[PDB]
Amino acid sequence: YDVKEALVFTQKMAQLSKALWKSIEKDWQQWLKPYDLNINEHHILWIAYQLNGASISEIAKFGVMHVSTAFNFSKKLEERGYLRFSKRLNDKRNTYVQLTEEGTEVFWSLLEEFDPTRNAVFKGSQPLYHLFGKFPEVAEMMCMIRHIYGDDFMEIFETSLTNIDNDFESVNGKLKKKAK
Amino acid sequence: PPYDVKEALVFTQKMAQLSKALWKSIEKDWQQWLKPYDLNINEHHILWIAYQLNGASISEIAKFGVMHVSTAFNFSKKLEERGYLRFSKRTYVQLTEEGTEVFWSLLEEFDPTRNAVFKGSQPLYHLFGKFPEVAEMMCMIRHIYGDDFMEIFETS
Repeated sequence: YDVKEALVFTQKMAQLSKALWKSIEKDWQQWLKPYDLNINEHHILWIAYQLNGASISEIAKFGVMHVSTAFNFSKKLEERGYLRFSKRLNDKRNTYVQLTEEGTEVFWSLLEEFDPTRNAVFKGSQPLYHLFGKFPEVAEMMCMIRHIYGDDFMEIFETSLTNIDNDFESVNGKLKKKAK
Repeated sequence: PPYDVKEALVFTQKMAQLSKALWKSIEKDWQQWLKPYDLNINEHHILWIAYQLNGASISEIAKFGVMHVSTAFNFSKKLEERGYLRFSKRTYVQLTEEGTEVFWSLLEEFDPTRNAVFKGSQPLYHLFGKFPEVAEMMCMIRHIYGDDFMEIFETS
């Protein structure tokens, strides 16, 4: 490698990457502000929703947070009444976490407030969607993440929509809980 | 119907996830690079910007550093109290002699084999003979942040 080419590249990725995440983070915290949840809490709820219960280990992995952060925030969610801890006989090693009825309700309620026209990443990708007929695949970015984080990490994408498709309908560009 | 709102959601959460993963990895590598110097990422970024631009206003630092203007002021002020930056008027912020030296030292220690994104991107490099353009990503960033923000890249 040319070390000057390597520098240009890594500084380009750092800048693009800070710009993208800060933008998403800001929209995500706006979304959550009426609920007094932070982003990590919502992410924990999301992971337990998507996987039908999740271990602290899966939450740390898929939430891109340390195990202790996953535990700490799950504990806070438990105190809030939004999560409960269980322990699966089949798996003595792990602590699992599951949505309570209150947590599930807050989760559905957040999804019903989801408005893509208020999301800068969605708006930012509309010219590409119109040109290509689909959302951008960002395949180079995905390739890099798969190489840094491994194949395991990537599997979260496969089930991204399973539960949501059965729980919600689209009416007027918004999600609405349907009778499942 | 333009988009399915379900597809929009899926896309949105895919972007959040990839984007957090990519930034956490860069952030972690960038903190290690800065450990011997006891500089914040935001402080290095301010130094970088003042250097690229040959002096920078607090609001240019906020914009190109992707920071609230308050944070940019706070960290510029820390850097000044370190002797790395000086406040001046043509108010703007300029590297001192010491700040320039620290900036240079850091660049001399830059080692791409310790950068996860650099290594994660070798298969692509080996396949295409160049670093990935990530042109979809760049295009989204241009639409969110504007053309003025993107000029910072045209300082290769």
